[PDB]
Amino acid sequence: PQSYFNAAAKRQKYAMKPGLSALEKNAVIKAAYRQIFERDITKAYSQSISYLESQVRNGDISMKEFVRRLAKSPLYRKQFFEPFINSRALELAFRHILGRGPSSREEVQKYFSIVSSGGLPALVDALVDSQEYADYFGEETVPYLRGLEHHHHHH
Repeated sequence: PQSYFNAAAKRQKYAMKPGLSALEKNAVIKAAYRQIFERDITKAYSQSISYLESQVRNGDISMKEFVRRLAKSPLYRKQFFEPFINSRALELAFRHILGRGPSSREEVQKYFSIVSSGGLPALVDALVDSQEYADYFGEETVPYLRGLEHHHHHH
């Protein structure tokens, strides 16, 4: 059949460990763009990217910070916050930073207040800076998504 994943087995989590070599860091940072934005960014974005990429490669900032920066990008707002309902962009924010999705109905509604007040910047800030989520997924590890294929096209 047509899918062409076949044996694309992703247990390989991209952990920015303070003690990685240069090439290893390039992989983890590239994959940070690929996990958060699904890879679809202009390279002429730069400047902010260039700084923060040098910092996470310098071990100045960790991947918890770097992922906040990427999931605070104007592109990541414009593609989800506006064309799609906030509740969907909200689920997507949990589905990225937690690398899985939301679970409790209360949780979804609580952070819905946060996305209604300060938008996706304040939402993603609340998700990464929280001690519980910084403990669960970790601060070195890039949010690798569980995915769970949800694409029932046609209605």
